[PDB]
Order: sequence, then C-alpha cells, then structure tokens
Amino acid sequence: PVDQPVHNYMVKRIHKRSLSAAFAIASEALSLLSNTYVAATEIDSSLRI
Amino acid sequence: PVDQPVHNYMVKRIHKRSLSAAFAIASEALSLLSNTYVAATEIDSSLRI
Repeated sequence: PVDQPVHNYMVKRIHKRSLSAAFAIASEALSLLSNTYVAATEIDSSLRI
Repeated sequence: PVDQPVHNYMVKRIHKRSLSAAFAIASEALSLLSNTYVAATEIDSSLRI
C-alpha cells in the first residue's frame, strides 16, 4: 500500500500572429470601377470585364 | 507599406525556317503520266499501275 496515482495539469499559452498585405487600385481603375456597380445598358461590357 | 507588385513583359522573336527537297521525273515517266490523265479503255492498266 505505497502506490498512488498522480495526474498532471499543464496549460498552454495561445500566442498571437497576423498576416498583412498591400493592394493598389488605380484612379482609372476606380473610375471605371464605379460605373460597374450601377452596370446597365450603359458602361461598356468589354472594358468592364 | 513598402510592398508593391511588379509584372514582367518579355516578348519572343518568331524566327523563320523552311525545308526543301528535290524530286525528278523522267521523260518516259511524265509522258506516260500525261496519258493516265485521260485513263480509259486505252492506256494499259498494268503499266499504268
């Protein structure tokens, strides 16, 4: 009668990372971009696509 | 904010080759070829083939 069980209690930290990137849009790109949000019979489909 | 993409634009030259060969026809050969253009009951089939 000398044996007893033992339990371990370790805990782990969560830590913290992130991921970032850049993305550029031109003035002509935003200009022809804005009309495709209201795409209709106007705003030419070839340049839009 | 120092990351920007870059695109590469290389173009290829089409170049130009050809291939040539010789091929001879005898006088008897072409003279018999002329009669086979009007192949009929005349111009014998064994010599024609």
